[PDB]
Amino acid sequence: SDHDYDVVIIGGGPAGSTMASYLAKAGVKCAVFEKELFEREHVGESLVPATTPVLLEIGVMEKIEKANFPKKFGAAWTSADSGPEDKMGFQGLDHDFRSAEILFNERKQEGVDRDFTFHVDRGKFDRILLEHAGSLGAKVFQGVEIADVEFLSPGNVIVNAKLGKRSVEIKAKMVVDASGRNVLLGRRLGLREKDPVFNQFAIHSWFDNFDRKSATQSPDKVDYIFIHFLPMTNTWVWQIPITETITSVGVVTQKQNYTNSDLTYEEFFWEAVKTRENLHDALKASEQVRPFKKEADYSYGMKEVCGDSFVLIGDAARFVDPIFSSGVSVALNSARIASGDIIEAVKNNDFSKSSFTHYEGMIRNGIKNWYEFITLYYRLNILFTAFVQDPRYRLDILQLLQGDVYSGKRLEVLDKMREIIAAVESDPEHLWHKYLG
Amino acid sequence: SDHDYDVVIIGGGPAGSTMASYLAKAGVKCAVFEKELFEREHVGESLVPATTPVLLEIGVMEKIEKANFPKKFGAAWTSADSGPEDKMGFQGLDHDFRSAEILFNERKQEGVDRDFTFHVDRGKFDRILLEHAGSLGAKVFQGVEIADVEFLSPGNVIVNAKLGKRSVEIKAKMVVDASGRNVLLGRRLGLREKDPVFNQFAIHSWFDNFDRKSATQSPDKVDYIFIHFLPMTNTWVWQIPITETITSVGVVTQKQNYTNSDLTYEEFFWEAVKTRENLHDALKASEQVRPFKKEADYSYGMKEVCGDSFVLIGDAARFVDPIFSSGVSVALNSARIASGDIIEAVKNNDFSKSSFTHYEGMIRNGIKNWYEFITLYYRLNILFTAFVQDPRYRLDILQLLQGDVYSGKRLEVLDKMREIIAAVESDPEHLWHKYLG
Ligand SMILES: Cc1cc2nc3c(=O)[nH]c(=O)nc-3n(C[C@H](O)[C@H](O)[C@H](O)COP(=O)(O)OP(=O)(O)OC[C@H]3O[C@@H](n4cnc5c(N)ncnc54)[C@H](O)[C@@H]3O)c2cc1C
Ligand SMILES: Cc1cc2nc3c(=O)[nH]c(=O)nc-3n(C[C@H](O)[C@H](O)[C@H](O)COP(=O)(O)OP(=O)(O)OC[C@H]3O[C@@H](n4cnc5c(N)ncnc54)[C@H](O)[C@@H]3O)c2cc1C
Ligand SMILES: [Cl-]
Ligand SMILES: [Cl-]
Ligand SMILES: [Cl-]
Ligand SMILES: [Cl-]
Repeated sequence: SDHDYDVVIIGGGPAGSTMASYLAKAGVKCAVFEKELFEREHVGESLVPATTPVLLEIGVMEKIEKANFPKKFGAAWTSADSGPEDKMGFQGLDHDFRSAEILFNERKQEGVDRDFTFHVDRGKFDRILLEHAGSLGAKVFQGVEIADVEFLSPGNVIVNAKLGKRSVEIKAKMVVDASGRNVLLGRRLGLREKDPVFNQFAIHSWFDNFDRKSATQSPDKVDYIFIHFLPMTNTWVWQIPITETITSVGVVTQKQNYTNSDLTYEEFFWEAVKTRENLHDALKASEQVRPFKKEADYSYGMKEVCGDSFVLIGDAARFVDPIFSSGVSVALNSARIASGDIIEAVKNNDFSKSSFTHYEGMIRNGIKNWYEFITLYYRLNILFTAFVQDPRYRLDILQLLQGDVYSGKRLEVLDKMREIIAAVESDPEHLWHKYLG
Repeated sequence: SDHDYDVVIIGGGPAGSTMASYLAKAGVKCAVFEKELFEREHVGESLVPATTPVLLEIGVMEKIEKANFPKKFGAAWTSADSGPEDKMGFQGLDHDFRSAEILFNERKQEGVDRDFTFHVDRGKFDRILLEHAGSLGAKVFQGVEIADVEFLSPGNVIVNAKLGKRSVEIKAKMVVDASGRNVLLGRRLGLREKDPVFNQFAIHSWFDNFDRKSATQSPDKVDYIFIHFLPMTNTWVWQIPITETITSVGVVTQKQNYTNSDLTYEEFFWEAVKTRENLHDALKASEQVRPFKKEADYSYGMKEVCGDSFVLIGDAARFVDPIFSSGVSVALNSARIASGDIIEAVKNNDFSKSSFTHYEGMIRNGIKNWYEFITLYYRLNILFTAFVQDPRYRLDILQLLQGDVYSGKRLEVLDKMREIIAAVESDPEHLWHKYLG
């Protein structure tokens, strides 16, 4: 019916590759346009187990397993500052806000058939996923950037694909914005809404032969994600395995802390890192295999995540902050849910907003909990570990850390978090008070 | 000067990736068009050391070393039929045509700084090379097939690039045909000349946990290329390491032997392989990780390997037969030499045949020796091992097996081979006679 494709995916990352796999697997004729030549370096390494049902559902899990990514059986938090001595009657703290751990297997998660998910080289990871989408029948273009999308009619779109400085017109019944922090349709259509509260900022690189025992004694916990709290305001470091020897390490903080630093990005990394001697010395002993990258300006909302002949997924739709290592999960799950709506949209031949309403509701609520949970971490700071460790909140907290964010249940935790916040907020005498953020 | 690129490379294999690396490294604005999404399966695994000077010269060697390809320190030939007992005064045969070996380090090769080259997964190999070409500045398109090249004027060409069924016009001062056995410009311009003498044919796949000690006792020789002669006319099997566990195994023979077999490709493999019990049982014990592939119709010449605003390289220019595992070497060296001419062609702004004359002469002579050497192997059959093992011819033979085929020296070996051929040819009494092909 003079359309080149039913669907045209913009961007070939996790959000794009997955959407393409869900469509080609369901018989829909789609295409992915990736502007970069893969493999391409990308921050965002530590997966969360809500990825695996999707990875399984699309048929790519064993190809991913053959990549031999370091397994992520769980997640840790450490702080040089053990907290207040009182502990406000919190049932279990084995080290007084100093250390906290959690195994992903401690809660059963529908779809998960595993004790572990992966920490990935995001270059390798994304190639394998796009290759896979390719192998399922999806047409994939690399080195071909999408300049703009012409919105002619409901169920009728043209896409401006460029090859350097040479345009090509691609007719489609719709587009999928699976762009990154780039955000093609959010900028073009003016949907992008920069976050008012969040002004966080990240600096990271890779570190070879980085002794992961710098973070813990036990060899069972060596390949967990470690989130090292730093004494600076709203500051923490990630430690993520990439290979057996290579670790990815990034500081995250308020830009206000960096810009007042009067330092280059490299120097700020070491200076913030030097506030925790074990981390610093392990990093100094290890080998930088990559120059330091900045990641900034990444906290943004989106006025509309769907429309007539368009839907936004993954980072093209939203990003908050990388604490809980959940963004790739959202990429795959926003790609899963929006595909369910798209597969029916081509069947019904009905690409107006109404056909994508189920995705809109599902994602917005999935962003809400994800968003709220990130805010309350920064509000609690090191006091977050009291909730992680306490049985009354532990597996309710694990639910979120696992990425089970889509269901429409409230998640009573997030109010119980809010109450104990408000109890301390109110009272500046409160012993927990100076540890807040 | 309203050209999108100085050069447009057709195809993103070893020949294409390399050309692109040589051009981008020398400041020339080029582009590679690969029709497939990488990684993509490709036969042609065992490299020959004439690749390494090029791999080094383009700056990709360490990226290749990080791929951890099995090292190829040398090459072996085995036959269940030990030959005639006479040995016609050949100075050294340690097993009577039964076994022969050679180490690549036994002759010094200019550019080689190594005792070994690699056996590669050609999927991985080609991605790393095209990525590399990318990183040097070359623009790379994947999923974009080149339909045809319009030859307007010397130094002025248009290329028809398609995206499914959607054309795009790309202006260029010239094109490089780095296509495969596909052969775009050879078919379009009618340069393709199917080989009259060679009608060889190959069937192969991968085999996991394939005990490489089936071929030899010693653990030093376990990862050599092994060429197992079979009793059938012009028949031999390759054994090439791909990983620590995976081996690539292919039978090569006259199609006449297959077509008279009355068997499917799978069945012929096992039947020809069963003529050598150690090989068969090691293969039967191992795990097929891939279905069997046919490779046929690959012996072809080319009327013209260069022209006004065009040059053919690698398999787009020629292929003979895969005995000496030398085709990827030709891909890289034809890409090296033709780049030397192209780099000057853009400098001089002169893209007529005359500017590529140095490549034409160099390749044609490099094909000649490569071609002759392949013919005399098939003529000698198992008697080839007498030349491999004898000091008088050993390192002169190694020169060819190493891929030092470009120089314009005659290579006295190939006549000395021819004489001893003609001595046996003439006389059907001759003891060596029934072992010829
Ligand atoms: C500092 C930091 C740390 C993080 N840490 C983690 C972590 O530990 N764990 C985790 O799960 N997540 C993490 N994230 C989030 C994660 O990186 C993203 O959520 C994830 O990459 C989203 O995938 P995506 O496909 O939606 O977007 P991307 O992965 O960014 O993919 C977008 C793709 O679209 C392409 N593209 C863009 N524009 C165009 C165009 N016009 N035409 C064609 N192609 C285009 C891009 O080249 C890119 O390949 C982190 C983020 C930051 C900033
Ligand atoms: C049975 C067999 C065994 C072999 N064994 C060996 C061995 O052991 N060792 C060895 O060194 N060599 C071997 N070879 C030879 C080797 O495979 C080739 O010589 C080598 O692949 C040549 O590289 P190339 O880039 O010139 O062509 P290719 O590697 O074939 O690359 C060509 C590329 O161009 C692309 N292309 C084609 N048409 C178009 C178009 N219109 N637009 C855009 N892109 C296009 C293709 O998709 C492909 O990616 C063997 C060959 C055969 C048949
Ligand atoms: Cl410490
Ligand atoms: Cl995240
Ligand atoms: Cl045998
Ligand atoms: Cl070859």
